[PDB]
Amino acid sequence: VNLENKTYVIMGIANKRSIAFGVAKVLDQLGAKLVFTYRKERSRKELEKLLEQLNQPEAHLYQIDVQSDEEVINGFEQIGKDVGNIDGVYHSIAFANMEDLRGRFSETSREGFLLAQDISSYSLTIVAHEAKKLMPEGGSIVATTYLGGEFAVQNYNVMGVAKASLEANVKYLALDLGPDNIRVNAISAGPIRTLSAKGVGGFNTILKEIEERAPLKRNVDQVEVGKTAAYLLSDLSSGVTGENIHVDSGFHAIK
Amino acid sequence: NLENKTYVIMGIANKRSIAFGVAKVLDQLGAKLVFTYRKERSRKELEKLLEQLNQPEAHLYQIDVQSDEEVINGFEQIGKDVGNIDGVYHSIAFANMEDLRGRFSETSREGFLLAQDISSYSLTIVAHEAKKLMPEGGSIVATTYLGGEFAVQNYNVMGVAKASLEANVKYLALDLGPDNIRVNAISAGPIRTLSAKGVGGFNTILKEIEERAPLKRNVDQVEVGKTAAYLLSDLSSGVTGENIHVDSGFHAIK
Amino acid sequence: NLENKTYVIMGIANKRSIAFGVAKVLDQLGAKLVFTYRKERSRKELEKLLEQLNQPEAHLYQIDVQSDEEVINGFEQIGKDVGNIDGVYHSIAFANMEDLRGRFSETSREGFLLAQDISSYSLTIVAHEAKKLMPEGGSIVATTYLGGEFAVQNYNVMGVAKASLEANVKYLALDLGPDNIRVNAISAGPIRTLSAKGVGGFNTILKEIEERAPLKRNVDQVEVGKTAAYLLSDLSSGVTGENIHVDSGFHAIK
Amino acid sequence: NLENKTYVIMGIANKRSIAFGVAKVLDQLGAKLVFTYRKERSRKELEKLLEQLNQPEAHLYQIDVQSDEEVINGFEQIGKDVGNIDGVYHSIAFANMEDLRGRFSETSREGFLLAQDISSYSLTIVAHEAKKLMPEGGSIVATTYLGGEFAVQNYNVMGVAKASLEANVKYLALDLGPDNIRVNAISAGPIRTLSAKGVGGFNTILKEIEERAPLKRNVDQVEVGKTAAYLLSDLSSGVTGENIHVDSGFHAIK
Ligand SMILES: NC(=O)c1ccc[n+]([C@@H]2O[C@H](COP(=O)([O-])OP(=O)(O)OC[C@H]3O[C@@H](n4cnc5c(N)ncnc54)[C@H](OP(=O)(O)O)[C@@H]3O)[C@@H](O)[C@H]2O)c1
Ligand SMILES: NC(=O)c1ccc[n+]([C@@H]2O[C@H](COP(=O)([O-])OP(=O)(O)OC[C@H]3O[C@@H](n4cnc5c(N)ncnc54)[C@H](OP(=O)(O)O)[C@@H]3O)[C@@H](O)[C@H]2O)c1
Ligand SMILES: NC(=O)c1ccc[n+]([C@@H]2O[C@H](COP(=O)([O-])OP(=O)(O)OC[C@H]3O[C@@H](n4cnc5c(N)ncnc54)[C@H](OP(=O)(O)O)[C@@H]3O)[C@@H](O)[C@H]2O)c1
Ligand SMILES: NC(=O)c1ccc[n+]([C@@H]2O[C@H](COP(=O)([O-])OP(=O)(O)OC[C@H]3O[C@@H](n4cnc5c(N)ncnc54)[C@H](OP(=O)(O)O)[C@@H]3O)[C@@H](O)[C@H]2O)c1
Ligand SMILES: CCCCCc1ccc(Oc2ccccc2)c(O)c1
Ligand SMILES: CCCCCc1ccc(Oc2ccccc2)c(O)c1
Ligand SMILES: CCCCCc1ccc(Oc2ccccc2)c(O)c1
Ligand SMILES: CCCCCc1ccc(Oc2ccccc2)c(O)c1
Ligand SMILES: N[C@@H](CCC(=O)O)C(=O)O
Ligand SMILES: N[C@@H](CCC(=O)O)C(=O)O
Repeated sequence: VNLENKTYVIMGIANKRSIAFGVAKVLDQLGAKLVFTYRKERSRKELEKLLEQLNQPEAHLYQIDVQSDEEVINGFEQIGKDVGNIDGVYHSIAFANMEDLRGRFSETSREGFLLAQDISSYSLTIVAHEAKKLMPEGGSIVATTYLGGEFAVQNYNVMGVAKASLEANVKYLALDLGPDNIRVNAISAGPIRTLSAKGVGGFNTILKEIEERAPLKRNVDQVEVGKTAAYLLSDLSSGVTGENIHVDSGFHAIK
Repeated sequence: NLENKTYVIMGIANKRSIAFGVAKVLDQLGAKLVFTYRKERSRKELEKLLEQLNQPEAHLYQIDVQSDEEVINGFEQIGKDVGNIDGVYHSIAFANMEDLRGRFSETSREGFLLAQDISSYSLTIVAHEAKKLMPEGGSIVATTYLGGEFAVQNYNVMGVAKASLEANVKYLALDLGPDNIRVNAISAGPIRTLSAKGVGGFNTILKEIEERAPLKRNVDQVEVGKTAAYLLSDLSSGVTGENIHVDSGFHAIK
Repeated sequence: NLENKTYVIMGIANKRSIAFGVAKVLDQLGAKLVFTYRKERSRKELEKLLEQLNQPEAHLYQIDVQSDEEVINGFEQIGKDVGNIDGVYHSIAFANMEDLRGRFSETSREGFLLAQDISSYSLTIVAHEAKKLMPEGGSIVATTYLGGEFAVQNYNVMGVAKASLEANVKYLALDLGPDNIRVNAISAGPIRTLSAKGVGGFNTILKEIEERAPLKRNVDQVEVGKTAAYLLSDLSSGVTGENIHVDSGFHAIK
Repeated sequence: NLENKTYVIMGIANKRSIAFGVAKVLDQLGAKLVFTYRKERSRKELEKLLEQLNQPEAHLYQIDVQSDEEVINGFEQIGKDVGNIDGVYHSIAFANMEDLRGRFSETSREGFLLAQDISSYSLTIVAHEAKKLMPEGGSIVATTYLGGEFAVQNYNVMGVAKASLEANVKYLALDLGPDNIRVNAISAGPIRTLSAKGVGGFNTILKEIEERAPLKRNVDQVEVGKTAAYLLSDLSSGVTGENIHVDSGFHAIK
């Protein structure tokens, strides 16, 4: 991997522990130009300060709430006007109400169900549709998933079903965008301490189970997701699409 | 043999609905049945189809699964009229026609969330309400399609909604397992129904199964029903979180 | 109901064999049954077990599946004595105890190939011979474990033999489908059996299912039998190449 | 960058070997390579092809993986000549021609076990011997095919051997994980190689990939090499027991 002359859009950095920030450090070290999108004001503040550890000469920052069609549309439109054509997009975005990340899955409200679907799954579809305008001769889109999309897992609840959805959204976008030379793939990350993880029931007892039971007998970090992201986002992976690569110490393969 | 059993079948529109295949089999096997519908026309078709069944009473409730109120009051009224039930057959899905053909990447937010709402979320709330009527346990089965497991031409928004449904099944199985309520899926191969008439390329697929699947023939609604009868009965007492493919073997080949 | 159906059950050792849970269930449903066993310390023993069943007469045949001759002549004799059959329950596996614990990287070539031979290949030759007695179609079922789909501690060489078995089921299903012979697997949860004693860490696993599987309990031989009856009968007519987990929901969680 | 890395590549026969795609990519990235072969002809081809490589010296070892002693001694020799290694690329399978066409249920014992021994078991014993040369960890990658996961036409005995390999991969992963050795598979799409010339319907499968696979084209050996570089380097730290489909997306559609 050498990524000079490539440009990637990274969605979903909130702070220095975001998985997406591990992705940014890996592409930035490999020479990529990076463009960042955020929702909260605070996230933009964290980004402005995090850019200082990065080799990026210019901060390219865009507020995109992927709940709004408008913002996703105008956002990628503006990126294209500012930095020209891009080579792919790292998607690191999900959301559920607290209520819905513990207790009984059977008590999920309609509203918290669809909210999780909207932000964590649907958002990839609209991003794919808008980013593709910026990839007239091909590129790579990567989303972040979790083993809870493949098995029923304690507490993950409404997000499990949103990840199952995301993982199919990836396969369907791969089939659709493939003839355009646009590849689409998931990374299934193992548990990592991030802002978002602090809201998931039983996160610590899962962290520890990995260490004890996963083939590598250790947890992964954001940089390790970064390294697999670079592979997927680069020509090193040009034969690979509709795939989900587990970066989880091997925990997916055992029972 | 399901005498003294009571099942709620959701989703008969007409004589060709998969759920009517379920109904015939369970009726033949001695079960009391209760039916739920959305459209006026479906109650009409239902009243007529009961004349072919051995149900001596018509138990028909209008439940639109987009309304919590209707699901809640629906099942509550079922509880008052027939008492405790032994399982629920979920046979409900919907997507707008334009989201069943062409390019998936062009799917609207509203299109996507409508598919999810009716074809996946509806299972969670139905399970929640139906639970109240199974103090001793019971069985819930949903209807899915292989496009939930793989990207399949045209199926589009519905394939993402089935992937959600199939997951919804695993999560409900885990949640409701301690209450002795099994939750499973049947993944039916393609069958000519009213809804099937709205999916691009249905006919192509139907004939490819016939040519390519291990059994070299398509399945029908009665074969779905017979697998439902297994899953809804004590025959399948140790099975939950499972997706049985009733699809002539198509799922095992490539 | 299975009156006027005939099944070959392969792999009874003692009162605890999964195969015998299958037999009680098929016998209770009125099938005629034929039994195969490996050596004599099942023969005197099998004759005592059958007193429990309602088989009016014992049809018992020595087949060690390591020998083609015994598989071929065994099935030939069956056809001469009992006529055409409706299906086979395959309940047979073997590995050396030393390969069922410790480090999988340390498995011998001989131990690896023995587990393959007896645990997987045998289904292929049994299916070839059985087909001869199923001119109008039929049903073949093998017994597998979740350790064919995931790396699981200790199971080691048998895990790779089951992955092999589970593919064997898919390939047999495609091959024999046009002859209307369905081939499936049941993935049984842990059950206390003669063979289970030689598997490292078995009790640890059994206790864990009870703590963690959706149903919070273990399954038994009879629950395997009930799903076997489904798979062996016309109730499953549209299902082939399938692997049903009878395991309290354990496969669906992580 | 792979300077200061050494990888053993097993199974180049000629310029079209998948393993030679791997070697052109590793050699390009700075690695030192050691090659293993069976036939004298493969050695001849290896000496010819090394003129296209940056490798300053040839490191060729004859290892027929049917022999324990050749594997044990070959790797032992490799350690003595190059010292500790960073990884192995495994690109070895074999079945008799008669088992790559026609009816799977007609496979002989000897042909089934031959394919197992060469195509699956060999990875186990190669892992055990190579582990002696990886005290600080490393990476082992085997080459599989979609046919290990689904019943595919003609592939027959080798599909069951691939199921076996893919499980062999998971079990090696769990086993060698604590030693910091990662074990993974690449599922390559179909590519014109010497051994592909012996597989039934190989041409029609190639063309179907172009017509149906998401990228509407076939892959080549170098694309496998690229993914191999990733699996073999620190880029994939974290990844083990994984199967990456380098196949234009074909695994994910139906
Ligand atoms: N950490 C883990 O254990 C784990 C494991 C597997 C997969 N994942 C996945 O990894 C991804 C990244 O999450 P993380 O763990 O890195 O946590 P995180 O740092 O909290 O990142 C979550 C990001 O989602 C963004 N987001 C949520 N709603 C949004 C919206 N409506 N519009 C735009 N952005 C929105 C947030 O931005 P704002 O702060 O601006 O709202 C935030 O940047 C998620 O998909 C997650 O599900 C996490
Ligand atoms: N045919 C196939 O090839 C196939 C294959 C695999 C799985 N399936 C699945 O099998 C199930 C049954 O469909 P089908 O093919 O039998 O077609 P169908 O006869 O058209 O039945 C579909 C049913 O869905 C109901 N429905 C849709 N929206 C609803 C709502 N908001 N509230 C309550 N009911 C609603 C319809 O009721 P109303 O008419 O009253 O609106 C109708 O009874 C679906 O889940 C479908 O996805 C079908
Ligand atoms: N017990 C469990 O928790 C569990 C779970 C899932 C799957 N399974 C599977 O269930 C099946 C039945 O095993 P089980 O647990 O019921 O134990 P079992 O009672 O000991 O049955 C295994 C049977 O295989 C027979 N067998 C071994 N090698 C043979 C050969 N070369 N030729 C003919 N027969 C041979 C044994 O016969 P002999 O008495 O003559 O040696 C015995 O009858 C096996 O496939 C096993 O892998 C078991
Ligand atoms: N080509 C494809 O479409 C495709 C697709 C998916 C996976 N694969 C897999 O890729 C791998 C490489 O195959 P290929 O297509 O590149 O064909 P290939 O060039 O013909 O290579 C096959 C290799 O296997 C070696 N081999 C067979 N038996 C052996 C033994 N007993 N000991 C040592 N080596 C032995 C051969 O060595 P000798 O010539 O010296 O005997 C040869 O180098 C295989 O695992 C194959 O199953 C291929
Ligand atoms: C169930 C315990 C492990 C969960 C791992 C994990 C942690 C953070 C995750 O990110 C989330 C973002 C929004 C809502 C919920 C989660 C995640 O997806 C997955
Ligand atoms: C992709 C072609 C095969 C489609 C098979 C099939 C047919 C009908 C189906 O039922 C519905 C489809 C769309 C909306 C509502 C219900 C189905 O789920 C699956
Ligand atoms: C891994 C611990 C759970 C074992 C469950 C289990 C028990 C018995 C089993 O049957 C065997 C038959 C012969 C040799 C070895 C095993 C099995 O397959 C699976
Ligand atoms: C089924 C048609 C596609 C075959 C793809 C393919 C081609 C070559 C392959 O390599 C083989 C090596 C030895 C025996 C058999 C095959 C392969 O595994 C897979
Ligand atoms: N399960 C606790 C969290 C405790 C933990 O992290 O282990 C909760 O409901 O948040
Ligand atoms: N099916 C032929 C190969 C010719 C083709 O694929 O057209 C065979 O027996 O090898």
